[PDB]
Amino acid sequence: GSTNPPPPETSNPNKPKRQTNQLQYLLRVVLKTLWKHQFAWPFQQPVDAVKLNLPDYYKIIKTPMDMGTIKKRLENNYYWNAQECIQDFNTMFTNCYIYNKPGDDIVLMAEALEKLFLQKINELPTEE
Ligand SMILES: Cc1noc2c1-c1sc(C)c(C)c1C(c1ccc(Cl)cc1)=N[C@H]2CC(N)=O
Repeated sequence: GSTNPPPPETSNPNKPKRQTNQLQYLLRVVLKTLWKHQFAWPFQQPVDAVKLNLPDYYKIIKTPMDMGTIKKRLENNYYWNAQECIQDFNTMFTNCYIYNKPGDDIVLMAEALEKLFLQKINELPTEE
């Protein structure tokens, strides 16, 4: 039976990182807002292809991402800038759209969070 890959890295001493104000915002506004939402749960951790019985998941999805991972990265100050974080978010939503057919419960869930994600992003502060 097929196994899961290791999750994405959340700490990496080689990688350059910063704490910006835009990045403070990405956890305090953007992630807080999504994490609490009723449709967040499928995205709070890596997709478990073994227990969900999705042996094709990690054949089709080559760059997995999830909010648990993004959360741990924000907390460990893993990022250099806001765009890196923002990119993880768009990878998460996109992976969901790529794997699942449109109109699926899980797509609707990704769509809702995404909206919230964009409403909180649009008022990203100026780099201070
Ligand atoms: C993220 C993500 N992307 O795809 C999937 C996920 C996850 S994570 C997780 C814990 C579950 C239950 C799923 C669901 C899913 C299916 C229906 C509803 Cl209401 C909510 C999630 N669907 C799988 C795909 C599949 N066909 O099972």
